[PDB]
Parts: sequence; C-alpha cells; structure tokens
Amino acid sequence: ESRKGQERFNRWFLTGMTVAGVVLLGSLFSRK
Repeated sequence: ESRKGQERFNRWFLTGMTVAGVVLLGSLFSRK
C-alpha cells in the first residue's frame, strides 16, 4: 500500500533466504 518502491519483492539475495522457505516446502509438499 505504501507509496515506496519497497512493495516489490525483497532484493534477490533476500530471495535466497526465501529458498530456505521452499526447502521446507520441499518436505511438506508430499508424503513419501
């Protein structure tokens, strides 16, 4: 909502941390 450009997704390195998210998605996404 804020006028700031920041609403765009965090700088790509901080996306690297987002990979730390999906890796948890990599487990939960399916039962063995």
